[PDB]
Amino acid sequence: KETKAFNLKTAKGEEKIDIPKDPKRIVVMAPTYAGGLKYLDANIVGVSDQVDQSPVLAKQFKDVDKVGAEDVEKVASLKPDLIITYNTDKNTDKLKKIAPTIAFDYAKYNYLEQQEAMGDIVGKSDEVKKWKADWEKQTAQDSKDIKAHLGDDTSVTIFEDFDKKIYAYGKNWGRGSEVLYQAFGLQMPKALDDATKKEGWTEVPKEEVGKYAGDVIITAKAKDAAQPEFQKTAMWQNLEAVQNKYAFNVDSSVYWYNDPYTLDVIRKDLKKQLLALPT
Ligand SMILES: [Cl-]
Ligand SMILES: [Cl-]
Ligand SMILES: [Cl-]
Ligand SMILES: [Cl-]
Ligand SMILES: [Cl-]
Ligand SMILES: [Cl-]
Ligand SMILES: [Cl-]
Ligand SMILES: [Cl-]
Repeated sequence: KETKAFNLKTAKGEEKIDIPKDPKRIVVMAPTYAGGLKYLDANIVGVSDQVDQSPVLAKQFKDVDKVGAEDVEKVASLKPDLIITYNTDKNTDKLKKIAPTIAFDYAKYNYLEQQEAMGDIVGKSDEVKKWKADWEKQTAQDSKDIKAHLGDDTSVTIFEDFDKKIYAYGKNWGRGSEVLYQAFGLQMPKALDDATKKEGWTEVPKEEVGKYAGDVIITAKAKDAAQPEFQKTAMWQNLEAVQNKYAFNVDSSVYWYNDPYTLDVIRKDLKKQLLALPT
């Protein structure tokens, strides 16, 4: 079948990967890219079973075969003509034997560039252009509405409570970061910027939560989890955001991703909760 070169951004620059001109049987092992390809009605025949842990993505993949993270034999059984994964995938060499494989270095694409790459893969760059323009126009208005309510210089911090540890995020690591820092243009506290610049995110020792706190503090957590321990302390209660009642929780399983489906949901939810402040 006809091929085309997909130009993958990597540490080494650009890596040309020959893929089908029109991919007919895509297996998406990296859930980051699943929503975006689905949004573009890509020919997906297998998807990481991780999508089922997001309420947003689960409803979009009900009739697609689910694949275990290391189940190479499942991937092979689906007879893919294209495989999408992360460069962290231990099995990349095995996957390349099955089909053309794009193992994304996630951090090389911001969330809009990422969806543009999905458009390039499936030959729907026009659709992405329209989606992008609509997204920028909507979130530009959202930004004005939110900054008018809270203040133009409003900063925000995203914590995630996960497996009894605390994480904080840079501007493009999901958990609402793309919407908050890029689309809405809210500020990131300097200390948090510095702590997340190199890797895009960081674990936060529990004693250091206050060092990274901004005007607004958003905690991503599981709906079925009890209150995080770090929200109980005197340190927490004395944060200006917490005193101003500018602190709220969001559903981490909804907020993990940065695909167009997740983006629509989190844009709406974040705008609602920000405009409802103070709590
Ligand atoms: Cl062909
Ligand atoms: Cl090439
Ligand atoms: Cl070739
Ligand atoms: Cl073709
Ligand atoms: Cl730290
Ligand atoms: Cl700790
Ligand atoms: Cl400790
Ligand atoms: Cl320290």
